Amino acid sequence: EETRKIPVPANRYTPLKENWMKIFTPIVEHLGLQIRFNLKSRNVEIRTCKETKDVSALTKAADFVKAFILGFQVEDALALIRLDDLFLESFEITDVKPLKGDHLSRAIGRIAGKGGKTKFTIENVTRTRIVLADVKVHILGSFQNIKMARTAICNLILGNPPSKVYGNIRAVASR
RNA sequence: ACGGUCGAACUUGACUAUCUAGAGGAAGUAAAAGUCGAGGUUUCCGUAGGUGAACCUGCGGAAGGAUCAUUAACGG
Repeated sequence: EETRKIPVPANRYTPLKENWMKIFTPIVEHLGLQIRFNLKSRNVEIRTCKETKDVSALTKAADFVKAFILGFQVEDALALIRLDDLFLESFEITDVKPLKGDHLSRAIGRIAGKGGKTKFTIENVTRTRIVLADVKVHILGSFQNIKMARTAICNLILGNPPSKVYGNIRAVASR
């Protein structure tokens, strides 16, 4: 029997409560694993049973709930379940340029854009998903889509205006 | 006429300022269609370098630049 454990932070506990149903129903029904929430250590516990085939889904199942730990929505984690080549790439905003204080918050605002729209646009361009943590940035998609969204984000935090990045990312999407 | 006093004014030098005569020199403008062969587009500030400027680059600073989403406890 193979076992997976994934830690949950404190701020991810309440969303884990309100989205638990749509977390275990994709696992036990059409994927067939054993789920529980280890409440003492605050871990997510994955085990095999006698009803397991296609063992790789096991690993996929782990990444499933790991996406929900990182801040992603439930349906995007289902997209990790359904598809076979869908990856996570993560980097800090300061890992590409040293920004301190208000400049770092302004870089966050340039990634997000007013109303979120800029960030929103990049998903409709790149068929990825993006989580903006406190300093971290997480990208969910295929490898070329990850590369394209990562380049768009890095240019957004170089100092390039979000309008220019909007136009050029609409242009580069057509290849 | 000796002397004293007040003292214009004169001569010579310095320091000044003006008026005039000036060879010569360096600029601009008009006449010469004679001759030879850019680029930036986030914006800056203080420094130092890259050929003066321009722009680029190293360090430090600014916004006078477009914040979406989760987010007390519910283990000890």
